[PDB]
Amino acid sequence: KVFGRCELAAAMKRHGLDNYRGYSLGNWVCAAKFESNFNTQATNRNTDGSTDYGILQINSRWWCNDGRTPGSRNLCNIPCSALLSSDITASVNCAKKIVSDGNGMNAWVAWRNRCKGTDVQAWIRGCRL
Ligand SMILES: [Cl-]
Ligand SMILES: [Cl-]
Ligand SMILES: [Cl-]
Ligand SMILES: [Cl-]
Ligand SMILES: [Cl-]
Ligand SMILES: [Cl-]
Ligand SMILES: [Cl-]
Ligand code: NA
Repeated sequence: KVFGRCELAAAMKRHGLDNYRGYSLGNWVCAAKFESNFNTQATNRNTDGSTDYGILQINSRWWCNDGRTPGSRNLCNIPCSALLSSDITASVNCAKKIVSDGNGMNAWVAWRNRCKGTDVQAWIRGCRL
């Protein structure tokens, strides 16, 4: 599924991400824009053989099981395929564990490089939330 901007903001609020760990909804929408372009089915292979999955590009090195990332963990206790669903529940639940892990949203390098410090409220501007 490819979300629209306000459609995703709404879905993220419905699943409890707005102001989770103090990160406003525009932070989460901005991270999703630059990680996946709002596409739930996005996959990207990393140099090290891990893969990033879904709207928030969650990495198989730590968070999900894809059966092909040697020496990796599955701390969200989910198959990485669950992170590709039209329903963002699995991605949100897992993202809550990642953002609680100690470095906040810096875990998302695209959020650090493209969203952190910017006017992230623009991402929810005009949305009926
Ligand atoms: Cl957009
Ligand atoms: Cl915001
Ligand atoms: Cl594996
Ligand atoms: Cl594990
Ligand atoms: Cl699995
Ligand atoms: Cl959803
Ligand atoms: Cl923080
Ligand atoms: Na893994």
